[PDB]
Amino acid sequence: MKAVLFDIDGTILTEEPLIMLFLPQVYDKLSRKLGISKDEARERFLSEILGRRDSYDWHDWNFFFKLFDLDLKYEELLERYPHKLQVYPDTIPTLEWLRDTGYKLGIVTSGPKYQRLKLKLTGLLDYFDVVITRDDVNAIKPEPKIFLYTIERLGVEPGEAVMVGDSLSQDVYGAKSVGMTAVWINRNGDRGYNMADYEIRTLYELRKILGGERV
Repeated sequence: MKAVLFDIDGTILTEEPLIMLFLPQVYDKLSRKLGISKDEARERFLSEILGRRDSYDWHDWNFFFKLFDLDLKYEELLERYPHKLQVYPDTIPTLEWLRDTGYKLGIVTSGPKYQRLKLKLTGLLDYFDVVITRDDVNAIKPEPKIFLYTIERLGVEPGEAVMVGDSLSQDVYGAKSVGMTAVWINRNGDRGYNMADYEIRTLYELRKILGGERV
């Protein structure tokens, strides 16, 4: 292998603490604007998210802010609360090891351009040779284009690339469909359906999968 490609959310970092922080503020502003309770505001907001699952806009917090005509921009939330972004303990030792061993490193995410800001604010950006988001290619996983465009910029063939992500449909199916090796990271004891070439609980397991030889 020559390159390892990564999803962001759930794979190298989580934005869950930030989400737990801003959602009450969304419900507050929704309650004010629409003249409903904060409980009803939560119901409507979460409903719309659930209703857009698997669509292009599903992965964009700004889509939902704008849907409800809120004066909220996720990029501003990110800049304001960058410590609420949590890097997994296994991430940086793995990125360092892959970089040291000679692998090209890519990001492939269905999230929009603020995904790149998340990497900058967590100090992860500089590890990667290429970062592709939905906004760069106007496509989401598992569309072949978002994968192919990434390995094209990395200068590698599909069969020389490994994809790591936590989504069976986006990451594993997406990567396998263009001829990549597909690794599923399963942090929460979920069901794998026998799909991925490898299943891991932690990014550290890549060392024994890839072996130690330089590339």
